[PDB]
Amino acid sequence: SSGKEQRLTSPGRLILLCVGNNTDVVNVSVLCRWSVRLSVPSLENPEETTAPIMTQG
Amino acid sequence: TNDVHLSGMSRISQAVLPAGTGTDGYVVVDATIVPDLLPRLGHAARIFQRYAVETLEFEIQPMCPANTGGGYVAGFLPDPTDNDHTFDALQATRGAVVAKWWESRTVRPQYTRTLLWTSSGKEQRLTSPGRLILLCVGNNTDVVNVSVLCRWSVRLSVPSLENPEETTAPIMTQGSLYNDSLSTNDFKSILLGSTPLDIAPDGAVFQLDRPLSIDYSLGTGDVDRAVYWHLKKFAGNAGTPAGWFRWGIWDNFNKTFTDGVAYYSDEQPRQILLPVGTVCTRVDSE
Amino acid sequence: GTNDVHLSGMSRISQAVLPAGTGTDGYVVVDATIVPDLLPRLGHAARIFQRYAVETLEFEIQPMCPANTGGGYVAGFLPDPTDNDHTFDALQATRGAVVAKWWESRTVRPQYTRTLLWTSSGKEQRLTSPGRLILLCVGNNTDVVNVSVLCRWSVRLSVPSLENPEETTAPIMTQGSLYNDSLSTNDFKSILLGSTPLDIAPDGAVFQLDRPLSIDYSLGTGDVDRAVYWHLKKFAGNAGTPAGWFRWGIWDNFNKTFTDGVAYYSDEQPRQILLPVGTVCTRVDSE
Amino acid sequence: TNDVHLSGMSRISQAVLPAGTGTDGYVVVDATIVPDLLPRLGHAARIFQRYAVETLEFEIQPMCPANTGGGYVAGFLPDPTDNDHTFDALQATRGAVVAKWWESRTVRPQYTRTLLWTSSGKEQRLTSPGRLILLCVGNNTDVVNVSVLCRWSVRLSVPSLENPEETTAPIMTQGSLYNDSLSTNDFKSILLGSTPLDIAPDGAVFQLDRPLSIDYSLGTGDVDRAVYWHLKKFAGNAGTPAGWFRWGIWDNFNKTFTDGVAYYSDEQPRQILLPVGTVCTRVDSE
Amino acid sequence: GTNDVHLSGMSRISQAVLPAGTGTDGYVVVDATIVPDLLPRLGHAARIFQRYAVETLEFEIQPMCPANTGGGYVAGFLPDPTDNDHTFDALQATRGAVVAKWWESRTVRPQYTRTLLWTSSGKEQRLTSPGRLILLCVGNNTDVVNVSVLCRWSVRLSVPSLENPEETTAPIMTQGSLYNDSLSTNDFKSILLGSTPLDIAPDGAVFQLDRPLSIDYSLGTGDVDRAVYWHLKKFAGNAGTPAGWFRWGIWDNFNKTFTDGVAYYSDEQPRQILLPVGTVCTRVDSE
Amino acid sequence: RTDAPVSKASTVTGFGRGTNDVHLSGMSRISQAVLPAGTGTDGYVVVDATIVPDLLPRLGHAARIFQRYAVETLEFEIQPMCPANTGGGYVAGFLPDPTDNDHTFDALQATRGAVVAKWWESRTVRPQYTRTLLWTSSGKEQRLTSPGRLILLCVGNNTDVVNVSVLCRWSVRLSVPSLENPEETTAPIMTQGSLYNDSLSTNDFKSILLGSTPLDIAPDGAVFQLDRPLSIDYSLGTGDVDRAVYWHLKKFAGNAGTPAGWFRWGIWDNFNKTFTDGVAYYSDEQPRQILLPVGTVCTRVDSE
Ligand SMILES: [Ca+2]
Ligand SMILES: [Ca+2]
Ligand SMILES: [Ca+2]
Ligand SMILES: [Ca+2]
Ligand SMILES: [Ca+2]
Ligand SMILES: [Ca+2]
Repeated sequence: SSGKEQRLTSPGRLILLCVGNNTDVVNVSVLCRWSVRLSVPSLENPEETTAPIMTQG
Repeated sequence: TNDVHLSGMSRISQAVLPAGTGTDGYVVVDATIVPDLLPRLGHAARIFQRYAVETLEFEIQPMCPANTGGGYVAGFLPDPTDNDHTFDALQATRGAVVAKWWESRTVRPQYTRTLLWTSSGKEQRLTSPGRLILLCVGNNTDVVNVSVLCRWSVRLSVPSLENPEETTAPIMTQGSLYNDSLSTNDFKSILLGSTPLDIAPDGAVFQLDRPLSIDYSLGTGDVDRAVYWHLKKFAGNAGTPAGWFRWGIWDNFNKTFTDGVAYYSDEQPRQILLPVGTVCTRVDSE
Repeated sequence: GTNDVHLSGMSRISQAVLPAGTGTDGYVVVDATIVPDLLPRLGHAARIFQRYAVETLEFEIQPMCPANTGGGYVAGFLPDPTDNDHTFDALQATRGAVVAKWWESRTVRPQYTRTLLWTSSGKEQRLTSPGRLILLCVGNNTDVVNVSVLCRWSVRLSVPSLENPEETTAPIMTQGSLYNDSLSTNDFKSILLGSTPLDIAPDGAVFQLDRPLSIDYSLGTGDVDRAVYWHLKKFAGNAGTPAGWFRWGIWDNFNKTFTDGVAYYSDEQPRQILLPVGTVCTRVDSE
Repeated sequence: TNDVHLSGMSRISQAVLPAGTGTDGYVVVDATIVPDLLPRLGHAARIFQRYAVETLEFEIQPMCPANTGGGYVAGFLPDPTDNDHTFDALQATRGAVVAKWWESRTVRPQYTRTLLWTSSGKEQRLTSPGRLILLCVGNNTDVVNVSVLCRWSVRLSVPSLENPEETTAPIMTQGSLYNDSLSTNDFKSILLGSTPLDIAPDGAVFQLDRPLSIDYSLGTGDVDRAVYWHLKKFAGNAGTPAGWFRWGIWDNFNKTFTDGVAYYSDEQPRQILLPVGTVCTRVDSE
Repeated sequence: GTNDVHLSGMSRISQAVLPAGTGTDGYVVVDATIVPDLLPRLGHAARIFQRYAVETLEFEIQPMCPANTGGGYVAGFLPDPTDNDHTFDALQATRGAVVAKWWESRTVRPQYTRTLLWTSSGKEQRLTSPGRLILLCVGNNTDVVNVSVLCRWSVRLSVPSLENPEETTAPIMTQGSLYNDSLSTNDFKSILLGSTPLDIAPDGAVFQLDRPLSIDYSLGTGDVDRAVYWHLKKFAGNAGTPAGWFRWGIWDNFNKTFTDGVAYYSDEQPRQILLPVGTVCTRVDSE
Repeated sequence: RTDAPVSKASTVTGFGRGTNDVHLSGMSRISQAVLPAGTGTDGYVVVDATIVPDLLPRLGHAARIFQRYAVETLEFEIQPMCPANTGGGYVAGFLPDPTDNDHTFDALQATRGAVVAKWWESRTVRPQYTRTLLWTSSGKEQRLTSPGRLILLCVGNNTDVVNVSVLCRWSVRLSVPSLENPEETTAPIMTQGSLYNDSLSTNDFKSILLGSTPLDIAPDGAVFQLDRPLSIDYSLGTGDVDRAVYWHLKKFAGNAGTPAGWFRWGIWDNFNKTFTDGVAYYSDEQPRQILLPVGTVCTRVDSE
């Protein structure tokens, strides 16, 4: 369930930046291979499970 | 060591649900667990900043005649953030129990068991191990006077002196307040969808984390806008059991409430004033 | 030495000057909320890693004044950073708390819970800060006291990162209710909020709010409109009012500059609270 | 102990050498190794006075299409004093590498491994273990955007607070400035023969360790002499890629530049103004 | 006992007197760059050997003043002799650094890297000096403070030599830019450079420069010539200007005497810097 | 059977793997003097040689391939040639600081190894030296490129001509592989004499005036460069006093009448390896000026 502090619901974020100027079209895809263990039994409505987003403008 | 262990058994809360009121789903206690709510621990917590839960059990204790023939479900939800009182949510928890109104039962929850703070803060996952909800499962035939007891043991860690108006649990709205639901000076508590607010005594004062905007007029056909951050509970009675809230100004030094400006509705567009998830701390002394 | 380092140092936390006779029982002389940035050598290290955990804290008071001054103070470390109760009894409750004469240095040696913290500030503050050192008077000071507070610290920095110099300063909770009675058309007094971090903030400073500042205005025509501002800017106080004043408006962010954008209307309105106790004022300006 | 070990990987520098520019010899990065240049270490060094190098490797990382068909040579010269960017000088060092522009390579230098200072000083053999130079070996067909990465570990020794304008590496001139090469108000950066100066951003201010003498006139046919110690870089563009320098006065308190007097040439004898080996520290904040 | 000796002693580094009310936050009261000669018993030993390495350093502050004085100071040992940043925060960063009231003696106990040094001074100064002790104010001093700074040292002298008494004194880096606006025809103010070693240097003193002092002049005829001087001489300051003044010219070296050789022209010229920040002024006079 | 790529990969294999160390040794004459009878008054500093690979010829060349060197053994021999009836005395010793400029009998005897003897006897000076690793390329600090200097002073007055020769027997280990141009491998030299603009000629000046034992016995056509600028007072030709700034000198050989020689200022154009001469000094009623102060560092820049 999402909360007020994000440091508690996400382990961090994956960012990818350009390093030069591409001469051509670039088709990048970024795959995450995960394994995780779910600990506590409960029923959480899908409205609260979403991640919060901060504007930067 | 500097740490202090403390254990006791204490009434978390007591509801009376009268004859015939109440129907499957009807939330009859919704209590966010924090030391203030646990009587003897209440005072111990006022001394340190940090507590950690060592043991927690709730013993349900309902009082009615043997022929009462209703029912309840109880349980403990570990997420003080999770705001979902449905039976399905409860039945999903560990500890959860069901019984007839005349039967006591003991819920044995699973809880955080880690180091928490005594005084309230932004993220309330650090102030509480969870919350206990008890609901109706049928229609109660008779008056039941349910008293839920909690046997608890805790570890208190760093010494401190704590402001008692800070120790209280923040209450969250469950329902939106629309501008078209305001009376001239007040509105019905039930709109906010919150049992703890609905049962907060007469004269409780609450500060909001979101502004309450009140459109008013000088009486010239001219609409103006005011802002308020405080509400006062005006007690509920048989006709309006949830009671009412007046907006206004809380003076924190003098500890006094002043009612705010009258609402004037004049062909305004539909608006959301207090969205669901508005937070409401008790700021008045107890 | 890839991920963990121990650093120790000591560093000035804050300096205050009490004019003669200023201050009284309970006058708050310094409320310093702790964060790696505020302590100088450390702040550089906390920019390298994004996690830190405190291992020793100690504060030395070192107030300087003549031997005759004869007022008093009390200092302590208050481990909740959330805790805004600045009463004497609540300060003396803190472990290590010391009370002495203005011409006596002392050393407060507290206990803290030694959790892992974050360097970059986020929403919940008990995850970015071990607490806040408070110092307050206990009598009238007879002479000018130029008090410096030092902090001896050792700390363990943990996760390699490179932070941006903007996110590191910790926000400020307002302590007092700002009524609209107290407004002036261009600006308002700092002391009204009652937060000593705001009261001391240097001029040309800009603070973003978490709640909206609602400004009344009119171009003319005897007509009252209503406007909204999320920012504040500090304009330095003068001997008459040391508090300083706050001017609202617009902090263009791409710009790197403030625009006052303040219009007010003083009229017969019903008394209102624009920015209530608990309003969170983050420092947004250039650094 | 009081000593602090620190390790990381960090971009030492990044050049773009565009299409067709650049020819065997063309120095594309010349970076004097000091902690300021290494980003994360940059901040750690601002705290102590002394650092010592434990490990150093540079990983070259060029970015271009596979068909680029130029080439480079890289290496690490251990003498921060030695001022010789030729291929032959590089090929003599240990670690040195050569490759096509599309290939990354890792230079493994040998370095002092002894105790050095964080802040700059007269003898720069105590501030730096050496310098890495990367040159062209052919003519590059395409745009290459080379990003040279350095994996480093160091030991930092005595705590201190360091003025950041002092931490920077002094740049040395490679070519003499002659009086007859001055324009009325400026001169071309390329004359000084220094890549780090040539690529220093617009508005960089530098102090010289040698006086810049400017002959001027009042406009009476009377030649007079002025002295200046500061230069301001005015950015280079496609027409003049090295850019230009104006002499003048740097005000250290206000952190401002004032342009100096115009140069007047009037049948003067040949003169050397700024001999090769003139030292040029960055004084302006970054 | 042919080559190595241990010596320990303690010795006065410097004395300063602050007139009443002189000094303010950050006023630099004493900047003493350490060298065997400055410490008296040692200086005699360092004449015998040509290599020395420091094993313990400790400074005791001992300022003398009335109990009421009530300003403050901060003192520390700054191990780079090259470091010219004299800010408070930069001094408090130094290990062992102490802050106290003007009527409190203190002891600064630092860490130093304990390298082998040279006794005879040469170009790079981090090979002749372990660093420099700095002391500066932290408030306005109410009374006259007559501060003495002591230094307790133990050191290891290593290579047998016999030095000449002229090479042993360490040179001085100028801190401030000397504009030609500030010139007077016969002399200039010492405070403009901002180097406390220069500001304090006793009169009749002679200092050679590493950069050229460019003096404008004219015999007459409304004609501006240009001249060059490498030297300076100190002429004592007076209560009105404590800084003192510097008079350029010629230090005949066979002579053992100064010759002013100063000519100036004050005219409409474009503002210039004759001696910029970092100018090295070596003490050349007789000893 | 491999496919055709867009680009093959580099195959530049053995690169950056050059020979690393070399021990190397020999014995080299480090100076020679001849003193006619009257000269050689007590204390006359007959010799003063700052030790640097370049002074030891064979070594000097090897040193242009490595960046460091460290001394493994040194001794000096003294070996004056003169007959038994010469009644003068000398004193030699190696000063382990290359910067130390005070040459007194007292300051030598103080040095470990130092020797004292009448002119007709040979002597070996077994000195004390750093045995750490210095640099081959010259630098700003001398303490880092030289282990010290060997000085030899007269002790009485020679009755007769003295033919002293001073040989240095060395062994050294060269540490770091690199390529160092012969311009930077030269040793810097400090003047010990002020140059006044009253003591001048239109285009040159005396070398004894600078008061430096090296610059005195420096060779012909030898272009130098300075750290400090030189101020030359020239003219437009209207009785006008203008100012000129030159950085470079040129050595011209000396005489039996003028032991040391001349020094013509000018311009060392390094791009093209040539030397222009400096403008006609304007003699004038100009205030007395020290053009180059005591301690001016002069570093040789022309091709060696
Ligand atoms: Ca949940
Ligand atoms: Ca608390
Ligand atoms: Ca972070
Ligand atoms: Ca330093
Ligand atoms: Ca010496
Ligand atoms: Ca070299």
